[PDB]
Amino acid sequence: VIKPEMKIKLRMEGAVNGHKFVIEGEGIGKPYEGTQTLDLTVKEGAPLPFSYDILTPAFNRAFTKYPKDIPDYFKQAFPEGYSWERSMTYEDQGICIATSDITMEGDCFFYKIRFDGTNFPPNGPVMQKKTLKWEPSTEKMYVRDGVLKGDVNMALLLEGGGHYRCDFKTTYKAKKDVRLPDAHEVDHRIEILSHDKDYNKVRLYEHAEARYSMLPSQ
Repeated sequence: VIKPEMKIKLRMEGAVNGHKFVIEGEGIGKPYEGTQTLDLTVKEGAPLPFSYDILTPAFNRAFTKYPKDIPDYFKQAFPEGYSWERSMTYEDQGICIATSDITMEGDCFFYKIRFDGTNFPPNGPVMQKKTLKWEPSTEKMYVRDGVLKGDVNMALLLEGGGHYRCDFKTTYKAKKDVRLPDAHEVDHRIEILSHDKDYNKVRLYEHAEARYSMLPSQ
């Protein structure tokens, strides 16, 4: 069902500190290698007055390299698909929440995404666009309420030095029952490969692989 190469189409709509926007995207990736590339285009609300980086993790764990001995919760969820719900709490009390509904048709994934953020300090790194990128991360996956949870300590590298921290909490909901995995980790590295000056057009890339702890047990 999930082919070695899968196309992507998405639409995001939302608001951040009052500013409304719409973004559409198209791309392609290799779900079994855990890699993907997206070309994103702002359709409404341009030019964005906030850091584009807060958006990028919202732009599909189907694109994750899973080893054989770990049930792949995400690929199992198709063709029916799945959704996720995510809260993103920044250390200066900025807060974002997002939802995505992910379906499938042929060799293409379709995302419908809602994104909302508020309470960002007007002179903070987000509203002043002082973020350079996300650090690579490790997301801890664990089961609760019969669905898969994901928690990851995220950090934005800042212009002029230092980091800006955010805690992600995600709930992944498959639309049909699947084999539930044991607790494990997912390494991430997301990064903007290119963009125009106002980030109206952005090329976005993620690499993800699932694994257990690399340390042995006594």
